[PDB]
This record gives sequence, structure tokens and C-alpha cells, in this order.
Amino acid sequence: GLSDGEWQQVLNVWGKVEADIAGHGQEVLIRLFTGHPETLEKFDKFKHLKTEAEMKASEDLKKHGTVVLTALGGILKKKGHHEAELKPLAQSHATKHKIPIKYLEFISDAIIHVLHSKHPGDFGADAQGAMTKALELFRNDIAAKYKELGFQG
Ligand code: HEM
Repeated sequence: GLSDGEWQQVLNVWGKVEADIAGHGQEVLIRLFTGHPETLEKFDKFKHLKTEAEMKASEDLKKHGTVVLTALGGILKKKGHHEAELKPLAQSHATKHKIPIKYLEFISDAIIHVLHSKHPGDFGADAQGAMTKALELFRNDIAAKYKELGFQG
């Protein structure tokens, strides 16, 4: 898992996100959708967004970004002891939303990108290492639930 020092770095980085949850959330989703247009198709409510300008102007997209990062933040604050929080998310994303684990990889990468984009020179090598470990743990624990369900896509 992560060391206490690594968790401290993760939660310090997370304070940056908490100062503007909606802005970070919006940028993460836009990075996901523009880099991987197939992901947009999983969202009936965002399929109509045909340009990035439309994405940027969508208040509902910002709202969903807030929902997403709020859930992730709650998980991170558990420092790995997140079974109760993570299980339901894994199960909704596999069974209802049909989100392949690859797309969770994509959004994890998007989070790292957005952190550098919004905080250039202020997301240090140690911080990137710790946040990466935290996102891998999240993804990996979701993957275990996906395997239980026999879910691939
Ligand atoms: C950090 C990773 C993610 C987190 C924390 C997250 C969190 C959430 C939450 C809290 C909800 C609403 C409750 C629920 O249905 O379980 C939700 C809904 C949803 N998620 Fe995710 N999600 C993540 C990644 C993804 C990805 C990568 C996709 C697709 C590429 C996706 C697709 C969806 C869809 C289609 C819904 C239903 C949206 C609606 O129509 O309201 N999620 N997500």
C-alpha cells in the first residue's frame, strides 16, 4: 500500500483540488472526453456535446465533475480503508454504466494531467508518485470487484 508519508502527500495535493472542486472536475472530464471520445458515449447526458466549447459551457458537466471528485475525495481520505465506499462504485460502474477498467485508467491519467496543468511547477515529483500510487490502488481495488462480477466491458 502507501506509507503514511505518501498518504500525507496525497491529501496535501487533494487540498488543491478542494479549493476548486467544480473546476478540477470539469477539466478532468473534458480531458477524458476529448482524449478518448468513446468515453463520452457512455454518458447519455453528455453525448450531445459536440465540441469542447460546448463541454466548457455545460453546467451539468461541471456538476457531474463535482459529483465525481467528491466521491473520489471521500475514498482518498480513507487512506486505503475504503471497501464500503469503493464497492458500490465498482458495482454501479460495472453493472449499470458498463465502464471498462481501461476507462478508469484513462480518467486516472487525466487527473495527473489536470493537476500539472492547473498547478504547473507546484505538483512535485514526490507528490506525483504518491497520487499515482493512490489512483492505482483505487483502480486495482475496482478491478478486483470487476473480476468478481466477470465484467470486462
Ligand atoms: C474517479 C473515477 C470515477 C468516479 C469517482 C466516479 C463516480 C461516479 C459517481 C459518484 C456517480 C453517480 C453515482 C453512481 O451511479 O454510482 C457516477 C455516475 C456515472 N459514471 Fe462515474 N466515476 C468515475 C469514473 C467514470 C468513468 C471513467 C466513466 C466513463 C468513461 C464513468 C461513467 C459514469 C456514468 C455514465 C454515470 C451515470 C451518469 C448519469 O447519467 O448521471 N464514470 N460516477
